[PDB]
Formats: sequence, structure tokens, C-alpha cells
Amino acid sequence: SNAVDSLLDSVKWDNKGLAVAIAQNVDTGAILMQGFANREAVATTISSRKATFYSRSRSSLWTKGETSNNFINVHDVFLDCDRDSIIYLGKPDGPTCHTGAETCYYTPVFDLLKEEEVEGNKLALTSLYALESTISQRKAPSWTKRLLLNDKLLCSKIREEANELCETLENNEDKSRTASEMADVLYHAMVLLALKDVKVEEVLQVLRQRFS
Amino acid sequence: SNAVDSLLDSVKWDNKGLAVAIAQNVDTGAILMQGFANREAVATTISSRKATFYSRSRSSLWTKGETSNNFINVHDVFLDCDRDSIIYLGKPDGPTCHTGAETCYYTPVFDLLKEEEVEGNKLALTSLYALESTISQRKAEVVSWTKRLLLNDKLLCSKIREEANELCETLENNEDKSRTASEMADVLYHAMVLLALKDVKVEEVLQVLRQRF
Ligand SMILES: [Zn+2]
Ligand SMILES: [Zn+2]
Ligand SMILES: [Zn+2]
Ligand SMILES: [Zn+2]
Ligand SMILES: [Zn+2]
Ligand SMILES: [Zn+2]
Ligand SMILES: [Zn+2]
Ligand SMILES: [Zn+2]
Ligand SMILES: [Zn+2]
Repeated sequence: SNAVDSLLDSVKWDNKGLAVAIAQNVDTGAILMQGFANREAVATTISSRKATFYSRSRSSLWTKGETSNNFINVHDVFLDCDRDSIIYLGKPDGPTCHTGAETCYYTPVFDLLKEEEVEGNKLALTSLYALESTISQRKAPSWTKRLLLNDKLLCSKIREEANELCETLENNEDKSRTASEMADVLYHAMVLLALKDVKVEEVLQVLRQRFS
Repeated sequence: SNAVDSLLDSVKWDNKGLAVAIAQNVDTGAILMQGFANREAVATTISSRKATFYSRSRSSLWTKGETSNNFINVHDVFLDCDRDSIIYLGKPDGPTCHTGAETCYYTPVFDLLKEEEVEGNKLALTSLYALESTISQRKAEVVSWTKRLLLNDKLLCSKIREEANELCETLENNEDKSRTASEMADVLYHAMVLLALKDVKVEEVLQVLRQRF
């Protein structure tokens, strides 16, 4: 036949002809959105390289961004082990959620359950991006704030911690010391990034582009 | 009624009483696995802090790791905008897939369209972890610019110190942010070569940072 049809024949579609499709940020890992896909949606994602879904309510194919202009440009596609779940790994043109939120996932359940009569949405973030968010909040006196207001102290720390990290290899120190000094390097380097208005995602795009 | 019951009433369950549940590594962002959850599965994930699902084929609740011991320890739970999709954000005790793979997502589709008769599974990786994997592959092979650094500690440490100073210069000398991003990428790359020599994973570094807050 052809290769795409042969692969699509191997997907474990449900009894409506659908699989779960998850869009994920190729540079950061943030989950952008989750929908469903039929044969045509997956084939169209592959051929067009734009994340394409099937709407159960509209009984219709749709492409993220067809109205909003915020397309997800797809770098790769992965099936899970039993072939009923698909990741579209790609780079968003702009906020993925129709609400304007950066991703569709900003409703924290654990926060809802704490004893406090007040609600607040917040994007789901993994550890590296949570640190970036905390530093950005401090920028807008904690020790992070102290480092944001004393350039010379910060740069002295960045050079000092880089040297300490090197010394874990030069003096054959335990790998736990290496991980701890790398954490120190990363933290102070990210305070500098905040001062320069650079996002971690932008740094990771640079690394991707160099190894392209 | 209590807070969990009130929350579960606000989930947009499908006509089998299910929502999609996605387990995601809290430290790295890797998607570990995706299944379905009913009311009881979400309530049990919240109360036990272990990722819990409903099996459509077995019509039964199950907790990831109940046999394999590779539990996913849940740090937070998120709903999507229209409340029919759930992220279990958590830390796995070990590989999530029953096959032994670290995650359930190792079947790349674009490979099957190449020209050689060959197949090769590989974990889905985002940019930072893809670079980590490339360096590890260079370390494993025998007789390349990355390979040069893996085989010369003194050149490598020289570069790390040099690059850290370059990054500082972008602030001290008020350079454009494009320069700062480029120098941070230099710092990251060379540091990650040292991590490879020390057998340290990026995930272990990010765990350290999370634990400090
Ligand atoms: Zn399986
Ligand atoms: Zn599956
Ligand atoms: Zn949304
Ligand atoms: Zn020292
Ligand atoms: Zn240190
Ligand atoms: Zn919505
Ligand atoms: Zn949804
Ligand atoms: Zn699996
Ligand atoms: Zn440089």
C-alpha cells in the first residue's frame, strides 16, 4: 500500500474510530492540549505538520489554530505501547488554549482543596519552569530578590558555582556533589536570564537548532 | 457534601463516566502514560497520592505500580479548560511501561517513512533530554566535537569556566538578550558533558532544585 496507511492500520482505534492525541511542547515538555484523532486527523497531522484533531461534538476534523492563528508545528509523532494514544510533539505559534491561556492546563485541583475561600488559576509547570516562574514573581527581601538587585553579587556567584561544578570532576567528588553544584549553577544562571528577559524555552530552542 | 465530591461533580465525564488521565513527570515534563479515570479513580489518586486509573478492558480500578512497584507519586492534579482531561503530575519510582521502557511512548511514526528496511524504537524526548541522550550516545561509542570534550577533562573544565564568564559578560556589558540566550546554551551544553562524565542525569539536578524550593 503506502507507509502512512500501513501505520494507521496498526493503531488501536476505539469503536468510534478514535485515539487520544496529546500535543506537547517539543522544547519544554509542557502539555499544550489533549483531544482525539481519527485516521484522517493523524494522516493530516503527518502530511501538513500542523496538529489536527477530530471533534466528537462537531463530528468534524479541526486544526489547532485554524481560527486563532496559534498553530502547533509538529516535529514528531509517537504512539504509546498499546497504540491507542498519540503524542504530537511540536512548537506552538502562540497560546494554545482558546481561552488565551498558554496551555489548556491551569486548573489546579490540590489548590482547590486547601482551606482558603479564594480561587486562582495557574498553569501547570514542571520543576525547571516552576523555578523560572518563582524567579519572575520575585522580580515583579528574599535571597532571590537580593540577587536580582545586586548584579555584581550575582555574577560572582555564577563564576564561583561554575568553578565548584568543575572541581567535582577535577577532584573526583561524589556524583551527589556534582548534582548539587549543577543545581547551584542553574539557579544563579536563571536569575541572570530573568534580568535579561530570556526564557528557558528560548535557550532550549537554540540548543535544538544547533543540533539540527 | 465535601470538597472532593464537589470537585468531581465539576468534571466533564463522558457517557461512560470517564475522563482522560495523563501522567507526567513533575521534574522533567516527560509524559509517562495515558489512561482513563472515573470518579473513584480520581478520588483515590487524590487521597493516596498514587496515580490511579480505570481499566476499560478489565472494568476495574488499578493503581500504577500495584504489581510492578513503580508507583507514580502525585504532586499535583490539573484539569484542562473544558474539564474533560486530567494531568497527574508526579514522580515515578521506576520505569512506567510494563515493557520496561521509562515511559509508554517510544514508537516514533516518522521513522517508518524512511528508505532503509529497519525499525528502531526510541523514547519521546524534548530538547533538553534529547541533548542529554545525544551526549550519552557519544560517551558510549568508541573512536567528533562532543566526543573530544568527553575525552579531555581539562579542555572541558576550561570551557565551562570560560562560558560561565561569557554569560556573565552579557549582563555586565549590557549585551542583547539574543547573546544571553546563546551564551546560556553554551554553558548548558558544556555543563551537560560534565554531567555525562559524572553519571548525573538532568532529572536528578531538577529534583535537587525542587527540593530546595
Ligand atoms: Zn502496553
Ligand atoms: Zn495506551
Ligand atoms: Zn483549552
Ligand atoms: Zn572551589
Ligand atoms: Zn555550589
Ligand atoms: Zn475550553
Ligand atoms: Zn478537554
Ligand atoms: Zn506502556
Ligand atoms: Zn559562549
